[PDB]
Amino acid sequence: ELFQTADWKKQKHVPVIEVLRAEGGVVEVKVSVGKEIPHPNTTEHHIAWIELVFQPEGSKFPYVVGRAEFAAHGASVDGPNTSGVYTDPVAVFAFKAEKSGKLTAFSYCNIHGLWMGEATLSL
Amino acid sequence: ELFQTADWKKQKHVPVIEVLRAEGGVVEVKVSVGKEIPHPNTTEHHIAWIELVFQPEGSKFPYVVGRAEFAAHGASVDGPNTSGVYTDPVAVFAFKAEKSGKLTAFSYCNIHGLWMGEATLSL
Amino acid sequence: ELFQTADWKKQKHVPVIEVLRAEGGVVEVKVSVGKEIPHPNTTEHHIAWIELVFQPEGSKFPYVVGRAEFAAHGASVDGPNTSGVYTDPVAVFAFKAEKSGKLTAFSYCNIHGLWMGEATLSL
Amino acid sequence: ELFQTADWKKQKHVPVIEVLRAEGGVVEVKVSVGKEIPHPNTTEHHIAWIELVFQPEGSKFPYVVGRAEFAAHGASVDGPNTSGVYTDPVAVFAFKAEKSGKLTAFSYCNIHGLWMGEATLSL
Ligand SMILES: [Fe+2]
Ligand SMILES: [Fe+2]
Ligand SMILES: [Fe+2]
Ligand SMILES: [Fe+2]
Repeated sequence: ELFQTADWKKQKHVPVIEVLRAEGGVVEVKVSVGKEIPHPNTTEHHIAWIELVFQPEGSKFPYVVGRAEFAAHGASVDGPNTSGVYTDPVAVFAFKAEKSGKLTAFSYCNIHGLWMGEATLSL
Repeated sequence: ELFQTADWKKQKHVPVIEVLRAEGGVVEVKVSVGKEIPHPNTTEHHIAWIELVFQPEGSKFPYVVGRAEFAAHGASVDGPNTSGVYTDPVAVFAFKAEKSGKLTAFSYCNIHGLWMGEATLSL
Repeated sequence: ELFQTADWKKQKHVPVIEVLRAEGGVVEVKVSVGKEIPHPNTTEHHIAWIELVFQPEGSKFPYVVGRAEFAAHGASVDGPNTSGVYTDPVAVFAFKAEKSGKLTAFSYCNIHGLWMGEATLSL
Repeated sequence: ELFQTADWKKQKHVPVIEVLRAEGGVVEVKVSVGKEIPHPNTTEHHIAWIELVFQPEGSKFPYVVGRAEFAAHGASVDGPNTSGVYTDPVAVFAFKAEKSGKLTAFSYCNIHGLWMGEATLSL
């Protein structure tokens, strides 16, 4: 499987989903990589993006809610790891949802392949 | 000019930059379109993405911090605006910075073209 | 499983991979959805993107080659399907490969979910 | 202005736009970085994406045609520039247009900032 899954307590690359809030029709879901025990952010090694998917209970198909790209990793004309701008693999998605469902998160490490995390959304 | 810019309290499409935190190298910036006056989110008309660019003081070139795509706008097999899943154009960027610098936000409406906002990052 | 890998009856969603070039490692890969039987492209219903993944023979992890986003679906200030601009779901990924390996392409329809198709690239 | 522009014969960062087809409403646009003078593709220094924008002449607003991400730059578990997979900054955008218009392409280098090129689309 292209999408690797691991315990997030013991494994660095699993994208972790946290349902923070559910206000006025609007859910806010936090997704992060390297939550308890941190992942590197270097020119050579970094998390590039996270994509969040939501499949509502009555739906035949899942929907992509969004995608967060982490594009800065210290590269500059003065050489790798010199720009001082490093983007964290952490994202917050605000979306309107009416019913409950399964949230799926995908993440990509530039040297460690593709990863997946899951959680349930109760409305 | 392709990137339209106006007052954000006065115009729905201007992406608004809010520095939530900026202490000790640990920065968090909130970006949103339609802060004062909400922008619609239907399948036919919606904000599609936000891109954050950051240029540190000593740098000749700007760096892209990140990009947030907002992909769900209610489309489903039951017709447009039927899914109950709508992504709000608000994004949160967490990144490390070593110097202060200038922030630039870009946004896209599928029917109203491209937009821009600016702010300063103080550490 | 989220990624559907088998196409339906009269409806073509499976992303098709065609190798246009493979000369000494200088590769060109075309990916298309609904190549022969066109897939609809309207403001309400359209393919949003294709992502191509490549995993070399000696590699433990796969690498993402690229992603092509198709952003125009006819929406304009005059209403859905009025702008006359529609981006076709076809992409060309140009990359170097030094080894043979596995190609995996992913695509997303806004109302019909996520899809996966595969091919092997031989040098 | 963030988007730098130069002659593309004398500067390898300028995205070069080439109209491959424009027959009866069927447009094909090739955009590429480093047509004349190749740009390096290393883990440390590389072109990340190209975005195509088009404003049909009778339109108040420009439309984003598409966006191409070039994600592989040779990085692997054995260190930078070790994968043998390097994605070339070249993209092909296939789209429907009903009128002629103006094309604008934007591109990004991770250390050299943002770039812009223009061309006219006659149908
Ligand atoms: Fe990693
Ligand atoms: Fe708008
Ligand atoms: Fe579809
Ligand atoms: Fe460069």
